[PDB]
Order: sequence, then structure tokens, then C-alpha cells
Amino acid sequence: QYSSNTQQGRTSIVHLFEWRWVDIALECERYLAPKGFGGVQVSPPNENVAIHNPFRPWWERYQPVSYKLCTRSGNEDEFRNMVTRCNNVGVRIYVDAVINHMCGNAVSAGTSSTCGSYFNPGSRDFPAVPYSGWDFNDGKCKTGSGDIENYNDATQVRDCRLSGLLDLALGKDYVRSKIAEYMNHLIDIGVAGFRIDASKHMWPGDIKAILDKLHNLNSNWFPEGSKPFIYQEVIDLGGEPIKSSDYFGNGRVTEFKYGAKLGTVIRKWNGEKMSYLKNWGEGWGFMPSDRALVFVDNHDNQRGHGAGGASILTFWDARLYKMAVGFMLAHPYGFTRVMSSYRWPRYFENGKDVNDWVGPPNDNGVTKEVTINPDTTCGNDWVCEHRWRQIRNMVNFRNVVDGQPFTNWYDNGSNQVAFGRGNRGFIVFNNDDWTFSLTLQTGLPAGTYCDVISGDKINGNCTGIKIYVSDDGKAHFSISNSAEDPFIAIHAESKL
Ligand SMILES: [Ca+2]
Ligand SMILES: [Cl-]
Repeated sequence: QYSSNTQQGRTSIVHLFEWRWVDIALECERYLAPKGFGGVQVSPPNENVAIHNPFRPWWERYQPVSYKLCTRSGNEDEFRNMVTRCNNVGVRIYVDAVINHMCGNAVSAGTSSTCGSYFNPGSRDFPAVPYSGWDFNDGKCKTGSGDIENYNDATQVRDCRLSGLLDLALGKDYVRSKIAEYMNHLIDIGVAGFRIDASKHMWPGDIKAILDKLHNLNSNWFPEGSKPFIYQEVIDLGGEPIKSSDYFGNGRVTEFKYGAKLGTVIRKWNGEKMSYLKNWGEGWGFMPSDRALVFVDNHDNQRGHGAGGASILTFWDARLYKMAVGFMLAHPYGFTRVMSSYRWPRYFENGKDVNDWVGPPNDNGVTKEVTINPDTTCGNDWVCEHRWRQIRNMVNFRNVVDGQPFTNWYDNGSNQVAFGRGNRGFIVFNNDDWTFSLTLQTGLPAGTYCDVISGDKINGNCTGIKIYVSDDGKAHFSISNSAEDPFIAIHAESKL
């Protein structure tokens, strides 16, 4: 479950949050494939609750009604069509598996579901699965409210309702099987792995028992013996009885310390400065690199939702955001996930975004397609951070330098740093209030290199800044403190 299963030479997965299957399918063939992306994390593909108050919030997709592959992103035909087309061009699909619970216990019974299935939360009735009262932890939970009341109690965090969400009895073989059934449906369709939603709220053993029932990946695209890639969502910033390491047996785990710390550093808050990033990684208290699923922000924290703090950088902070993502993509630590979002009508009430619930761009509830402007940007309020040249070129930078060791690090004691990856790449950052002008050892072979942040290499020339690495591997860098993108990057494939 530790192998990404991505095509030979691809190191990142992008989260196309709330995107529709047909758009992802197209996105794979026209952009993701030729741009070297490894895979796409898709929003939950199973039928969820249609919550009309508020109007179709993004979080309704985290409230299962059944395992029918029918959502606002598309039906089963479209889902299968997407997986096939993406796999045919070397781009993998990773499913966000919401298996810890069904919907909120207070949701009204009826057919307000993305596929019309009937369900009765009050009576614990989900016939489309089917699940009955016998399949939830109502009698196992020992709290007075029946919900999770204290995270200092590892047991209730696992057996009680997460904010009211009906907690599935993952200890029962029947439930474990119904879930395995759903996941094998996805695997057989072509899925390459899963993001396991709310991993902290399930015993590491129940998850395992579920994974033990899964098929090997589709043998038309994946080698024999291939197991689904597994990265469990566990928010652990320390201090809790539950640790991210408790899940290393099932696969990789989300490292929420990564984004929180990088953001505080890049924003230069709490006395942090980029020069401190020289021992970035385990040296900062993070989990082992071979188990970490890193990212700057995710669909949750870019909204402050159960977020890791205000330090989290997002597309709203474009300039600093690109530096954060660039550094992550260049640093060998962990497996990188790039975020891609939609712009919502953010409105504050003093540290309160009352519009953080707003779902994806839509027309009366129907998710809007992703239009592609000529400058390769996206319309209909889709941010598409993964298409920003600075991020897109850094995704390839990670591919190019893959396997090379972190070396040639330099820092000015403040916020001007630079480091390379073996003899295949070198990146430079200036986050100080003055100019960064210096000759640095890049560890790269002599030549003229295109800065892949400012431009691209095309027809034996650069469209942006050019860097000249002399015979001893040294090159001059000059990044103004007021540059729109205060960082430069070059690698073996950007060389003329
Ligand atoms: Ca649970
Ligand atoms: Cl996540």
C-alpha cells in the first residue's frame, strides 16, 4: 500500500476538488499526462446526501447514503469512462474513500440523495447498501451524547459519532465486507489507490481487515501483485493519544505538520525563517519520509475547516503560496499532493468566513464544467493552481530530480536560501526584505539553463530568465525582494 502505482517517473498527485468526471477525463489527456502528473485524487465518488440548507455545501459529499457511484461529479458510466481514459494515458485515479460513517444522525429521512436512493438516518436505515441499525456503533459508544466529546479518549474517538455522523461498526465482518465490496468495485474499474477519509476515527485494525479483502489492481494497467496505494487522513500535531504512526501498517499517512509549519515559516511568523528549513523533514518532528503524504493545504484547511491554523497558505495568498509549493516540490521529503480549488465568495465576520460551506461553482446545484481559457487558465471560478506555470513546472522538477539527494544547501542566516538535488536540479529562494544577488554552487553541469519559474524552454531557447552555470558548477542569481515570484529553479531538462 506504500507504492503510488503511478507511471514510471511521475511523483505527484493533484486533488481536483469537486471536479466532474468528464472534466477530469479530459484534463488527463490534454494536460495531466503531457505535464508529467502522477495521478488525481477525486472527491468522493459514492452517493452522498443532498443538503439543501445550506445550498449544496461541499461537505455533503462526506455524508454517504450508499456506495452507488452516483454524485454531482457524474454517474457510474462517467466514472468508469474517466478512470479508463486517464489510465490509458498514464494518469492514475485515487478515490477519497469515506468509510468511517454514513450521514448525520439528524438528517431528515427521504430521498434527498445524489442518486435518489432512500435513507432514514433516525432509524439507521440505508437499504441501498444495505445497512440497518445492527451496522452502527450506537451501542458501542459510551459517551452521553453518543458523539465524540473528548479526543483524549482514543476509544470514543473511534466508536462515537464524529460531529453526529452515524459511525459504522467496522468491527463487524458484514460492514467490513460491504465496504470492501465498494472499494473492489473501484479497484476493478481501474482505481490505483485511496485517500482514507477520517482514518483517525477508525481502529487501525478495522481498516486493515477491510484492506485484506481488496483485489490486486486491474491487471490490464498494473503489474501482477499490485496493491492499491493507501494514504490515510490523520490529523496529528502531537499531544493526542492517537499517533499517525498507529497507521503505518496500512500505508502512508497525511502529515498535517508539514503545511502548518511551512506556512508559519513562509509567512515569517512566530520567529520562523527559511534558513531554518535546512533540516526540513524528520528533523522538524515529522513522520518518516517514506510514510508521509505532504501538501501545503487541503480541501479542509484552505478554509479553516478543522484547519491546522491561520498559517495555512492557499491560492488566496498566491505569491507566498507558490513559494511554499515550490519548496515542497523541490524537497525530497514525502509524497507530494498538489491542491487545485475553486474560488468561492469568501466573506468574513472578523475571523469568520461564513461562506466556507459554499460548494463548487454551479447553476442551481449543477456543478459547472471546467472551461479552459487560451492562456491555459480556467474559467467558471475554478482556480486550477496545478496549471499555474510556477507550480506546474515544479511538478516536473520533482520528476526530473527524483532520487537525487538533498545537497548544496545555502542560507544567509535569514530568509535567502537555496539547495539542489544531486546533479539534476537547483532551486533558489529570496524571502528577505532586500535583494538576493550571489554566485552559488548549483552542483549542475556547465551550461545555460531556463528558469522554469519565470519561463519555459522551447525550441532551443528560453522564454524567461536564463541561468549560466560555469565549469565549476557555479552560477549567479539575482532575485529582487519585490519580484512577483521570488524564486528560481533549473534542472537537467531545462538546460539548452
Ligand atoms: Ca468510527
Ligand atoms: Cl487529506
